[PDB]
Amino acid sequence: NCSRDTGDELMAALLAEGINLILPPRDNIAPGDLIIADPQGGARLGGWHEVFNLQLSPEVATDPGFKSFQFRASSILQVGVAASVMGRVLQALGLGSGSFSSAFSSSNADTIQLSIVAPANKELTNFDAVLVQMNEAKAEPATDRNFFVVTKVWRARGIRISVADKSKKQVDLSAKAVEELTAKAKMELKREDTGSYAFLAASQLIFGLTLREVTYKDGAIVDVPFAFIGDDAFVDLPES
Repeated sequence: NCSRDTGDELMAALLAEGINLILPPRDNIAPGDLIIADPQGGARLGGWHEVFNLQLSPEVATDPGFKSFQFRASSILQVGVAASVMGRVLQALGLGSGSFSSAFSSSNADTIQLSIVAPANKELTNFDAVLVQMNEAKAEPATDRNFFVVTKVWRARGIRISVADKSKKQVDLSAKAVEELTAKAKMELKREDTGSYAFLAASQLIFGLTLREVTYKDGAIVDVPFAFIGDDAFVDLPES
């Protein structure tokens, strides 16, 4: 569980953009998509037809393409936290927390410095007009759930780390660690000439969403301005 009140430079940069980190990373979420969340449970992608008896979604407008965006921030993570974080992010690409714990322990690592490689975003440009269209449909309500519209999709090529021992000396991953990670990984593991390691997909994957909360009140859809789901900076978000 990664608290959003953590004092972490990259975490603060992500939250300044309203980013809800979603799990697993993926390729199939668009601006305007709907998330349905249980305030006392989980969240998932859903459809407006689960909230209203309609057929069509509103017409969404987006940026023509993704726009590059650099965070200029890194996270400094104690190795046990780093294994949990990286394992949660990369489990669907073959690398869970136990693999990272084994790798870091074999490497005499104490802290990991983590940054995001080649981030970009794509925005929903017509949020208010989406709500106008919904309210012009006059659809019947299909109740204690929360509803979020995706207003920005964030993608990245992967994660870069620097490994340090207890004296804050930068060190390589052990050969055992590299072999364990490379055997399981469904992505590229590259040692950079600076001594950092990059964990890279072949193209940019969606890792985060900016959200706006909406609610249904007295016969209208109303905006509740970044919104955040639950109590964990990471949101486990099954596909619809």
